Amino acid sequence: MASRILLNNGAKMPILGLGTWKSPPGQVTEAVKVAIDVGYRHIDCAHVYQNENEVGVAIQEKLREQVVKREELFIVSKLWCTYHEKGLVKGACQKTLSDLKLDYLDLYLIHWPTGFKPGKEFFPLDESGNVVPSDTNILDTWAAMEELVDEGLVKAIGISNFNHLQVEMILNKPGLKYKPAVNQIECHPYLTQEKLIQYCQSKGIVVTAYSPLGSPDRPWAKPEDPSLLEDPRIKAIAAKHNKTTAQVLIRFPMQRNLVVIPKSVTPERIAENFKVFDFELSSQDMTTLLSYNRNWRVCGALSCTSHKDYPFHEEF
Ligand SMILES: NC(=O)c1ccc[n+]([C@@H]2O[C@H](COP(=O)([O-])OP(=O)(O)OC[C@H]3O[C@@H](n4cnc5c(N)ncnc54)[C@H](OP(=O)(O)O)[C@@H]3O)[C@@H](O)[C@H]2O)c1
Repeated sequence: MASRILLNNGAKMPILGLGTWKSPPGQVTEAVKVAIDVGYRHIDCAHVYQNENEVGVAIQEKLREQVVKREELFIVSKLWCTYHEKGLVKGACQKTLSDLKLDYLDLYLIHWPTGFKPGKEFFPLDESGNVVPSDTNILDTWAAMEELVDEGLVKAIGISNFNHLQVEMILNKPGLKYKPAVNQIECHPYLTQEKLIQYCQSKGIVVTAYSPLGSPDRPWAKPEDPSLLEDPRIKAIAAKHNKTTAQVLIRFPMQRNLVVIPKSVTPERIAENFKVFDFELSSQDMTTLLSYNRNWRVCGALSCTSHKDYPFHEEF
């Protein structure tokens, strides 16, 4: 298992990164510092997470300490839904760059295909509780992302939470200048994503798997929800390999040629989660884990189900 995957912009991306959604601002600086110290070279960020300044403190301190060089890091962020307008994209990117203490991003993603009305609120509501859309179509947002490449602010651009028809719309865009490098989607044994993964891979788009552990700290968790980390069937595979359940859940997407971004703010778990390059799941293990699919989503964007670009009505 090599540590990096080649993107269609010619750059290499580390297949293991550190997630930062829900990482508290008072803990994420140390989390990122520890991650870099124990070998992580890829950090997954977003403006909507409200902690990029604190992530950036860690990155800058490790660059200053010469623990790593900037060229060895792969920093990802995402354009939030209230910035899909062409006149807002550059400023949104530049705010993320300023907060992260960077001159460029390695990868910048459209966070969701759904654009929302600009303003201070990340989920602007009408008086009846619906999210207020933007009129800007995703192809125009894509053109604005392409401009960021041509201005030197980002090395690669991509998408997140796009269904296969939405990926295809980007690939079929009149005058397309840069293909998406990555589609970042939820993926784990309860949401295995065979169809969308094969489509993206067949087009040279690398897939990143988010919520690989089933996001046990998601805000809307209910006790009756299925739990990957507690599933006896997955625990049994881990025991057979003398690894933790989390380590199996991280290795699983790696063996599907995916990038994976487990989140932790716990130093011991950050280190544990990186120790996944020294064992192999068998083909039988892989097929067994795939068999657990139940189309269960951590992130359903449940307030956006009437948005014209809501991604999860389509089968895939
Ligand atoms: N593009 C998108 O729309 C999108 C959506 C969701 C997620 N993401 C990205 O993907 C990342 C990962 O997804 P996620 O944050 O939803 O969840 P996740 O990585 O599946 O799970 C994180 C949870 O697992 C715990 N954990 C981590 N390592 C563990 C271990 N070895 N043993 C036991 N528990 C462990 C963490 O606890 P502690 O932190 O307390 O250790 C935290 O509660 C996000 O942080 C974000 O960067 C992107």
